[PDB]
Amino acid sequence: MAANKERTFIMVKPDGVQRGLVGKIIERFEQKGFRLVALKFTWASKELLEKHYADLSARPFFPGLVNYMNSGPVVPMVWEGLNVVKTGRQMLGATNPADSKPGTIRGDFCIQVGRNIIHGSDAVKSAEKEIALWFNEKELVTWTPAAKDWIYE
Amino acid sequence: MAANKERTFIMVKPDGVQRGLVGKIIERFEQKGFRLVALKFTWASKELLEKHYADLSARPFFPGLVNYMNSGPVVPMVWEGLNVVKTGRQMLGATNPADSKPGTIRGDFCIQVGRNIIHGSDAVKSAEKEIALWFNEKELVTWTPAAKDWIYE
Amino acid sequence: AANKERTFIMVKPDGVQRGLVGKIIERFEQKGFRLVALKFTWASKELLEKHYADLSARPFFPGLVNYMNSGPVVPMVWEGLNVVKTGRQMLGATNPADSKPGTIRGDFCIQVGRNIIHGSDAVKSAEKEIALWFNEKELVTWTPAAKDWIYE
Amino acid sequence: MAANKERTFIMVKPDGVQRGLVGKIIERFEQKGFRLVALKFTWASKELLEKHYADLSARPFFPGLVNYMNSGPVVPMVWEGLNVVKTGRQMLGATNPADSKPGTIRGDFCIQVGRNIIHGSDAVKSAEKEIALWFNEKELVTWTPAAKDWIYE
Amino acid sequence: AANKERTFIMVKPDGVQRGLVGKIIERFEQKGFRLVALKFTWASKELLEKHYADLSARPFFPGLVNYMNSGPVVPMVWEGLNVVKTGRQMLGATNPADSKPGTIRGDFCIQVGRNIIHGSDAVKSAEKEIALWFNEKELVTWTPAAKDWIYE
Amino acid sequence: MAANKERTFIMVKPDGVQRGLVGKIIERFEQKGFRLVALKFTWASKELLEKHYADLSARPFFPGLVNYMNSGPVVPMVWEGLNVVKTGRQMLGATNPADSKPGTIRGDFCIQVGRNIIHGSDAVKSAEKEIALWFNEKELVTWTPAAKDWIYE
Repeated sequence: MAANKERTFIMVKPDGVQRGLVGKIIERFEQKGFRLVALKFTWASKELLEKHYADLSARPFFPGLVNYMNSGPVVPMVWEGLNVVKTGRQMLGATNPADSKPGTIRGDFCIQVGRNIIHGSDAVKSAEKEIALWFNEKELVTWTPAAKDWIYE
Repeated sequence: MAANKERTFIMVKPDGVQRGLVGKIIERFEQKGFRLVALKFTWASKELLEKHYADLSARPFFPGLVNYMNSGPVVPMVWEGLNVVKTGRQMLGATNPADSKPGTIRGDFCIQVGRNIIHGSDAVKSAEKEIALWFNEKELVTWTPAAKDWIYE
Repeated sequence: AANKERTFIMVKPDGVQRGLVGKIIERFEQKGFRLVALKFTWASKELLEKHYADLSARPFFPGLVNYMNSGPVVPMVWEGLNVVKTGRQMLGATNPADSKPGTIRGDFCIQVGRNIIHGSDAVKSAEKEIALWFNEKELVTWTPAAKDWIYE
Repeated sequence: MAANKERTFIMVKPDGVQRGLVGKIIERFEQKGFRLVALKFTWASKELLEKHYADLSARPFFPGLVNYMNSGPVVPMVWEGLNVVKTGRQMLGATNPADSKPGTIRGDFCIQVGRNIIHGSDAVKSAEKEIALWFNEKELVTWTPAAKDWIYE
Repeated sequence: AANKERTFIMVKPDGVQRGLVGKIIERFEQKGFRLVALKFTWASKELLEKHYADLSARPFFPGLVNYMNSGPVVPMVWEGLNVVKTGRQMLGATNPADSKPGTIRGDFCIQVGRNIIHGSDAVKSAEKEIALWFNEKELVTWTPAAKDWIYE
Repeated sequence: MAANKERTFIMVKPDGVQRGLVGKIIERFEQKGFRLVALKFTWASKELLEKHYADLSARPFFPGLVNYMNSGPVVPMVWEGLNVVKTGRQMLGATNPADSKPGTIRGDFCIQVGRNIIHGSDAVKSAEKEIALWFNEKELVTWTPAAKDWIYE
């Protein structure tokens, strides 16, 4: 419940892996002061993707979206810190890269919304759901950064 | 006329060359996913510069502008991609660097509007004219990036 | 004189601890701003109370002074056109949660009491801060080779 | 057996995670052209560590080494490519950072051998063993980078 | 004249494809070397056979020519003290497996037939290469503001 | 006399300042894990410079050297850590930048030996003398990095 212990789900999409952006994305979160909680590299099954995108099941683009997200591997992650959900979204930039400003991940590194390299949870509740979908609890690491008292009041 | 095949004219100005920013500027376009079409290094004639800046010929300190832009070599370039004209301008930042936001090229690397290191076309129509002014069609390279299908849907 | 405006920028104890001194300096150098003064020091509470005198009516004032006295800092002076206002823009909003990506605070820190860097908020406060942290002898005058490519 | 499909085990050690080097290390391998095969974030058990370091079981420093490696989380990874084992070791630099040259991971980012931020397999056979210790086969991802034919003859 | 030595450096098709043009240019700029000529072009096999004439006795010559004709390249000329020899050192060993971290090839590529960049191996071959790829009209003469801080 | 508390003198020379390398140089020391102890920006007197370069007073072009080092401001620094004198020199690279390897400071950023951007002490004994020459003891800051126990065993 503690503000500083909020968690979000960030995922490098197949285009982000293909284009060599995994390290650069992780570095953005590390240098900011956010704390890694979970990390893996996986080819997501259509089953998992259909759960992740379940709200979109009736949309005409849904099958193509699932097929695309199943067309190469992804890097799911969990990050922890104060307002990491909303601040994470800020760091990512607008969902449509056209509107993402320079300095943001999407603003610096991609062009078109269907190839927008990265996903971040849009709310605390959706983050909790996404974390539970993509990770089991034993994959979530609890640790204490040496720099903690220089990052947080 | 294909949206993804739009081209813009980007030029490193004499101060950008002098201050060692050519590579950094090209890198920003490459990492974004835009496609290089043309590139050269040249000392622009006053004649060419007067055509490029024709819109300013009846405004203050035109001979001064032309003389300054003829005082050192420049790096004219052509870049291709979806909305590259508008997005290019966004990447450059506001023309006056005090208004340019951090993260942008002008925002990060210069200070004063008459020493603002870079130019980008302001519209599709002016891009077509600028490209034709600074390059011959034989200098425009046709090629296909390996990563194309991870940049564009 | 316009191009000779100066501002006070200081890396805070958390900026030093988290290894951001060079990165911060690099941001001002690459922009075209000119270094005028630089040092590394543990600031006394007496000095810090003067530095933050404008905030003395605020509940967080003693905590700010105590915190800023908990590790060393890197006071600096930078010179150039509109460097106070532009400096503030480069630093980003005082509260990092509101600072945009691309700014120093937006890229490198999270919470306002650990916001890594200070910059003067106006020409007048810059003049005050520069005089507080430095002797005139420590302010170096010189001219960058690139000056005519930065200013007309 | 194919030369280009050789794999090695690279692990960010607890000090490397603590000091915010995970993204930077991954970026070194991505930018080189090597291909990510597996990635995770974990607190290694003493059981696993005693298997990883089994050859050292009789050494007087063994218990302290295991305790230290169990004192914070690590980032185990697998990378694929031509001579990735030996070239990986080259990229890491000498095991003792004192002897690691600038440009290498250890040369750029650490000081003392007991806090030397990273591990890489020292031979193809030891890599195969380490990969099997730290990962299961289902965690190893097979995929094809768009850039493959620009990285390999 | 010593400080006016020139070498030919070219980003190969794999360097262009993998988005390394700016990074390569930046390495020479930050070193203090001076850009003299730059372009982007698809090279003909006729040109490439002349460029690689020294290697015509080798079994890999036709494959090298064909490969170098498979995508566009970025030919360049750089100027400065011992730029041919120092350029080669910056590029790293021709075979990337032998190129050390810190060099262009050591940092950015893996296999010798995909080794991203070419640099002249001697003053004489540089003179030949510069004349092959550029007209004298394309070689720009100018003087960097920082010159006196790079050379005495 | 503690090994880990060794200190060296590092100075950005006038060309390093002029060419905008101060931050980059400091960053290389920070990222390595060395500890900043002292830092200033000053225009060095000929008197001070003659003491610093006393060993060269009977060698060619001494007045020229002194005049050049008095032609622009410098950034004197003190850094602390295990074998920081020797490792510092390794990080700087060979004194003549043509011999300095890529990855080193001189290797990456300069060309000619009399314009070689940086100085580092050549031994523990010369460091002690240089530190005492350029700084007062009151300017040497005592502090403890949060990451110390992840840098040193």
